Amino acid sequence: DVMDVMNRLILAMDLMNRDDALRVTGEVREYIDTVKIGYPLVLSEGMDIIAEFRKRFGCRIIADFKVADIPETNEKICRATFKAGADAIIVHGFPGADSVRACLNVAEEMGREVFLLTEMPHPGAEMFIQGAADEIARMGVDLGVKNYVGPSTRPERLSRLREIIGQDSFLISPGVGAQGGDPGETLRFADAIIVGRSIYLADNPAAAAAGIIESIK
Amino acid sequence: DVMDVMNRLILAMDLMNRDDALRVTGEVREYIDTVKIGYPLVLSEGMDIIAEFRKRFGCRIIADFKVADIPETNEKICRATFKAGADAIIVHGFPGADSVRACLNVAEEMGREVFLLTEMPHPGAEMFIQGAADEIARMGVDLGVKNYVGPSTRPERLSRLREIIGQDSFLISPGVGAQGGDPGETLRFADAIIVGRSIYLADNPAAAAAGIIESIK
Ligand SMILES: O=c1cnn([C@@H]2O[C@H](COP(=O)(O)O)[C@@H](O)[C@H]2O)c(=O)[nH]1
Ligand SMILES: O=c1cnn([C@@H]2O[C@H](COP(=O)(O)O)[C@@H](O)[C@H]2O)c(=O)[nH]1
Repeated sequence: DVMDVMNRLILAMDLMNRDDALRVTGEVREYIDTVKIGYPLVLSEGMDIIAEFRKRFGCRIIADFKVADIPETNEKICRATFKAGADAIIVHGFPGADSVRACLNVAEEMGREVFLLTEMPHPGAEMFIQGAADEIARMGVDLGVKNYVGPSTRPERLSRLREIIGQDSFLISPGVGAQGGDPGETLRFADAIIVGRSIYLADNPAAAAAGIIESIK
Repeated sequence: DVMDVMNRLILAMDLMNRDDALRVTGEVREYIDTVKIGYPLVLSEGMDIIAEFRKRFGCRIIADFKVADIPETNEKICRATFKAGADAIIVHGFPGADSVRACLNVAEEMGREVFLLTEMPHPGAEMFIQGAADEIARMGVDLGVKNYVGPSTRPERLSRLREIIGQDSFLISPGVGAQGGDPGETLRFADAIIVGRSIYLADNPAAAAAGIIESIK
């Protein structure tokens, strides 16, 4: 089947120093079992931070690296990322099918997962990404992709995305909170929501996460 | 003005282990003063590898990170990358103007450079990238971007790119060699060519670089 995310809540840990990242994550460890780590933290502290999170919290790690290179390089990025212990990696679909397949090849070989990013939540996404979103999602479906990332800031787009990928596919959605996305509205189509700043920048992260979950009881 | 690249040749160092990368680069150090480092090497050996290259070879480093996130995350990636010593960073234009501007802001503050990736050389680029290429290039020009990356595999596209960005803009082009691009034809529009596998995978890297430069004099 597809992965099970505790409380349908994924923590986006984009703090850039190990101490704060581990500290804040520890404060909310009781509310989640899946953490999304991106380049802000990895480039600042090193790829070893991925294995550290998995061992210290027993959590699943999704590497939000928005892989967007040529096939050969994508394969290398994925291999290095999975070797570092990542359970899944987020890949852009805009570069084309060959670039996505290169990632799928490595994930299948190593027994990991690929999440296809279909559309982004920021304003700039309307320039080029929005118009290719439906076709990117269909491309994923045609290649057997089972995991997707869609924008929480555009509910009707997320809904359309779900229609394209089917009820079987696993869908997670960022842009909740700081970017304006609503937890409840987003979960009408997504299997899990991604939350970053609203939690890690709060004066009380535990309360922030607790409140979010309370909002979606 | 714009940066000066020795012999109009930029080495794409995508080997993934420090010893091999430093060894091969050392073998061809007499032919170049600018090296492009990407995620394959950085994720495998750490961001400190950037400062190591600058100190060991006295070269300029272009971080080929194909930055493609939301504005706030792009800003963080750029800051971390420039803090690590990178002279320039390659950014995707498909995520939109705000995502590009976030990178430009950090580069201006830290006195570094942003290279806008307009179109890619691999087959998959035809799906979505090629159709947005001219507009991405125009977006860069409208925002004052002075450095661009265009495909060597499609000379007519590269030529069109040069027309859009003007003669004053700095243009470098990957896809030369392994991907089928020709050195001479590419330099008809580009200020410098990027070469990876054709050099670092050759039996004699120095001979390979020496040959490329010879056939381009
Ligand atoms: O389409 C996407 C894919 N990923 N992210 C990422 O998800 C997190 C959202 O964080 P936020 O809750 O602080 O906005 C950040 O890591 C950001 O790079 C998006 O915002 N949109
Ligand atoms: O549009 C782009 C941008 N960057 N690269 C990168 O430039 C190098 C080209 O290497 P090659 O000579 O081995 O094909 C690799 O690092 C690759 O990720 C491309 O191929 N195309």
